[PDB]
Amino acid sequence: KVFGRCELAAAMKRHGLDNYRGYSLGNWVCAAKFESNFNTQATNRNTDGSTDYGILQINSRWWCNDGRTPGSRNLCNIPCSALLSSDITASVNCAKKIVSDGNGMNAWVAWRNRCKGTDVQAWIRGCRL
Ligand SMILES: [Cl-]
Ligand SMILES: [Cl-]
Ligand SMILES: [Cl-]
Ligand SMILES: [Cl-]
Ligand SMILES: [Cl-]
Ligand SMILES: [Cl-]
Ligand SMILES: [Cl-]
Ligand code: NA
Repeated sequence: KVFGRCELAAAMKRHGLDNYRGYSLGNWVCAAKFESNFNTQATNRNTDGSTDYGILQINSRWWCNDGRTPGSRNLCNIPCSALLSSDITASVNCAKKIVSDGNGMNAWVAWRNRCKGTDVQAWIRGCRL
């Protein structure tokens, strides 16, 4: 599924991400824009053989099981395929564990490089939330 901007903001609020760990909804929408372009089915292979999955590009090195990332963990206790669903529940639940892990949203390098410090409220501007 490819979300629209306000459609995703709404879905993220419905699943409890707005102001989770103090990160406003525009932070989460901005991270999703630059990680996946709002596409739930996005996959990207990393140099090290891990893969990033879904709207928030969650990495198989730590968070999900894809059966092909040697020496990796599955701390969200989910198959990485669950992170590709039209329903963002699995991605949100897992993202809550990642953002609680100690470095906040810096875990998302695209959020650090493209969203952190910017006017992230623009991402929810005009949305009926
Ligand atoms: Cl957009
Ligand atoms: Cl915001
Ligand atoms: Cl594996
Ligand atoms: Cl594990
Ligand atoms: Cl699995
Ligand atoms: Cl959803
Ligand atoms: Cl923080
Ligand atoms: Na893994």
